[PDB]
Amino acid sequence: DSEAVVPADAVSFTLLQEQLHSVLDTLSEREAGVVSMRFGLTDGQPKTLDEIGKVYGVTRERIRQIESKTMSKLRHPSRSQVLRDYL
DNA sequence: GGCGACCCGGCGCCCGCTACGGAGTCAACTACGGGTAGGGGGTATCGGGCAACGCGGCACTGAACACCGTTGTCATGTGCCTTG
Repeated sequence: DSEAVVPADAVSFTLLQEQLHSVLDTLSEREAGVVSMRFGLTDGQPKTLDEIGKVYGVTRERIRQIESKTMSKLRHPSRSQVLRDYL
């Protein structure tokens, strides 16, 4: 069957979740939060940049600028060795 | 007319696992009518990229004072020489 949850894949996904969440915890609180909402780690629906700029109280271009800032920071080789292997 | 065999159905099972071949199938027709489903066409709505402002760290503004620190300064005290 195809509907079976392969234990190896499920456990790898859980480990990826934990490692990624730790990596965001390395980032600043606001930066980690905004990138999380932009990619919906907390909830299955990611929020657009303007969509993030309502609960947090930032403007769509301001939140956009920090989204660019988050993507850069997670792109430095520091917080990249761990997540390269998980793909 | 309940016993009785007998008859019959009817059923029930028939050690363990791995490991180990392939495969794949004979007989209507057309007309309509709708409804949906897709196609492009065009349109309101949401999202991403630049100019003006605000900060914020520090930095300069040294300017204006302060902190030691220094050789200015000195009227006023020991030591030798001359005279009582």
